[PDB]
Amino acid sequence: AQYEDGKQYTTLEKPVAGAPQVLEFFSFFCPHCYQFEEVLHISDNVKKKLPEGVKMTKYHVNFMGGDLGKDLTQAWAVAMALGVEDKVTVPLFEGVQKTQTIRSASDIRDVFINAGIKGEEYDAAWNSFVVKSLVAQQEKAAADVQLRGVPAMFVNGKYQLNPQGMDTSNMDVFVQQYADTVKYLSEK
Repeated sequence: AQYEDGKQYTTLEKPVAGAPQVLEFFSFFCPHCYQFEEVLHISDNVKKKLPEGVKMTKYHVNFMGGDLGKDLTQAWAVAMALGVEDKVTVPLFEGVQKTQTIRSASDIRDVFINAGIKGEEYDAAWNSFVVKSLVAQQEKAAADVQLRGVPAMFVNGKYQLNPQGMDTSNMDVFVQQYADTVKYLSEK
């Protein structure tokens, strides 16, 4: 076949019922995740090829960067609750991996303040129980699928993208192959 289990995707022998349709995992400490966001715009190009009415979910993970890693998962929860993912994703990536000016919870907060979210609003979000269960959702989803690596995308809780098995000579061709794979998996 043109798409084969173990080539552009692997199959979870333990499928995850009730999973989000297109589920993506990342870490602000993850160097391929940086590329996926800044250079490749994976999430966006995937969306552009998905049938519409499909929900796209993206979660942060704890297993990179120790204490800060966890802070970042709570911060991403704050971003999702406030709907400000598109405003903080890039300065969080660059603050962690490019400029190294993110070293504490307080530096993460600065990014949100500079992106124009208000102090009182961030801190209430940060400390709110809605954020707590959003943190719980992120951990549970990662836990459900045996996650030890990022970036990672899962389709319908049964299929996992396999980017090592695609061409990387050309960045644009890579993305398009990636997105077409998701679209195929979507229709399966």
